[PDB]
Amino acid sequence: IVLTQSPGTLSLSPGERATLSCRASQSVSSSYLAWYQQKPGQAPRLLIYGASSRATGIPDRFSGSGSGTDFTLTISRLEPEDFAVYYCQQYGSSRFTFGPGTKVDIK
Repeated sequence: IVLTQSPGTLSLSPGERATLSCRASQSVSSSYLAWYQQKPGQAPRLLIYGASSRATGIPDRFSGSGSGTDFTLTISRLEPEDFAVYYCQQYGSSRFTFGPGTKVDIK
């Protein structure tokens, strides 16, 4: 399974909504699709698992949706601490690969 992500880079202001896409080349088994946030100098932190479950402690402004091959991460109202690179990962089959990332930068 190959994951692609779009956009590549997106610059927004605090308070704006970000809509991030992840597309899988084949259906993802059981909706085992996760999303991570990586801030500079840190390991990625899990935001969403099973396509639409928020991980423990993750605020409700992050939302994951989708099934099959098309997945979306929405950040409803960006806070300054949300500017980072966001990755999807499929863990339903084969090598558990990552998408190439979407950089969400401050406008």
